[PDB]
Amino acid sequence: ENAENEGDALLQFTAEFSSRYGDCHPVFFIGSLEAAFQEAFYVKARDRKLLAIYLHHDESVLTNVFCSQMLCAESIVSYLSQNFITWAWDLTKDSNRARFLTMCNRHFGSVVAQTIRTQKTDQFPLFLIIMGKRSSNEVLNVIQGNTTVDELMMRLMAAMEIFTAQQQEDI
Repeated sequence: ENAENEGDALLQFTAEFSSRYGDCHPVFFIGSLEAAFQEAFYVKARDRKLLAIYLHHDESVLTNVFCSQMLCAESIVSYLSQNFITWAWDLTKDSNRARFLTMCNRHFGSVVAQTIRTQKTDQFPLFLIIMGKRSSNEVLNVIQGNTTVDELMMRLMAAMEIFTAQQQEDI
């Protein structure tokens, strides 16, 4: 379908963000969002993990601090990247803004995208967590952004223990 190169697009960002903020940062997966999913759910039953979309919005005043505030920790970045799948998407410009909405609209749903529209800008960054379902990808938790780095730890770790319990063996 009509789409633009993601991998490269992300690279340029990862490269800048590196210097802009600093070397210390969570390993950003280079490729197409599609993979960020398969490599999470469709991944080896052993390498099974969860995905976490990190929306980066300049307009937001937090996105700045939150970066060196929460995305500054080594345990969070290392764990979020190792345990979970770290993925960033620059939706600053409208062009990108809509794009994402369109993708999520289907991938996730209409009730999901709409929410993003209501979610103010300050709230950002918006950290979402997906469990993954053959039928369709659905989120389990949606953090505004003014949360505490600590909350992220439990929020992430929990999503893991919860998932295992959610899924079944028969079905």
